[PDB]
Amino acid sequence: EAPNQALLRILKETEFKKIKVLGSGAFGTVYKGLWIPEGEKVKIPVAIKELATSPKANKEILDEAYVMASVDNPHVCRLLGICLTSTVQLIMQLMPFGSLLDYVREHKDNIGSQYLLNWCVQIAKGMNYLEDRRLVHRDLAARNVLVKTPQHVKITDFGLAPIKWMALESILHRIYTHQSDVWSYGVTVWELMTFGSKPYDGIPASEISSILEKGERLPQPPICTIDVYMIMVKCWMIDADSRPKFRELIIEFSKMARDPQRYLVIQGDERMHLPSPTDSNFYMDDVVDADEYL
Ligand SMILES: CCC(=O)N[C@H]1CC[C@@H](N2C(=O)N(c3ccccc3Cl)Cc3cnc(Nc4ccc(N5CCN(C)CC5)c(C)c4)nc32)CC1
Ligand SMILES: [Cl-]
Repeated sequence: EAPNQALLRILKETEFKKIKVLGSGAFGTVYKGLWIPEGEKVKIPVAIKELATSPKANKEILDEAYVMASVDNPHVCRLLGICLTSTVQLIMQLMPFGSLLDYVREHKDNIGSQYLLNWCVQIAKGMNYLEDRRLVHRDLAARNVLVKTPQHVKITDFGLAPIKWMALESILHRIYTHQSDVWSYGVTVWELMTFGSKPYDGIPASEISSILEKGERLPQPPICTIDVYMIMVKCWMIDADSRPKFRELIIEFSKMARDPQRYLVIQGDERMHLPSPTDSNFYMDDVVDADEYL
């Protein structure tokens, strides 16, 4: 396999300021922040993950840093660098609007078919990239998609060692493949097309495995034409080579994205508007997004 020449950037903790905490797990804490490379006159919005030391955890966060440093694609999250303090810190571009799953629940009343279909395209491009790079996600789901702007999303939490999102060969044989990812993409779309609902609500985790051999799948969401639902259902076929290739999903969803209301029927579609930072506001003055800093 080819030599992996990702650059790993070490940042100084004095070069950034934690501002608000975005979440707190037992393992660690993720902060909203700014990063100021000194003498470059830029303020990069970032997210800062910090663990407070466990030998095993220190190793895993560096595995994460290893993967996140290796990808570069507009619909995949990447690492800006790490900071070697008492406890290591991973430094990521900030995704201001959080996770897609939260974003479609809270902004449900204003999410029209154009956004829903573009998200599907963008998530498919993400996974097709992870396919080109022969990297299988193994944990794709609406919560692991982050929204930079409502018009731009990126996959996170990918490639690191949730049955309801798992292809069947992943459940019975613990097989994980790109076509296993195609299945979880399917559930992911279903999450968006239902505006955040929970898949297989109220079921035993165990039953799911024979439910799928029996042949049951998830329901058709109301807004979903047969054209969209069919594409999902093809992600849940059992023979993994009949399931679609992300590169096809890109095409098919991108086709539908040209005539959105022919493929998703949403009451009051054309009335809806979502914050576009170009459109409404970009609301400490001098700041560049990490994507324009490379
Ligand atoms: C796991 C413990 C945990 O709680 N994780 C969650 C919180 C951190 C979050 N997160 C990362 O983990 N990143 C990352 C991934 C890998 C390595 C390093 C890193 Cl830095 C990069 C990241 C970038 N941008 C955001 N934007 C963003 C997030 C949340 C919120 N709101 C605040 C108000 N609400 C109550 C709900 C949340 C908002 C408004 C904006 N969140 C990120 C992922 C999920
Ligand atoms: Cl689950």
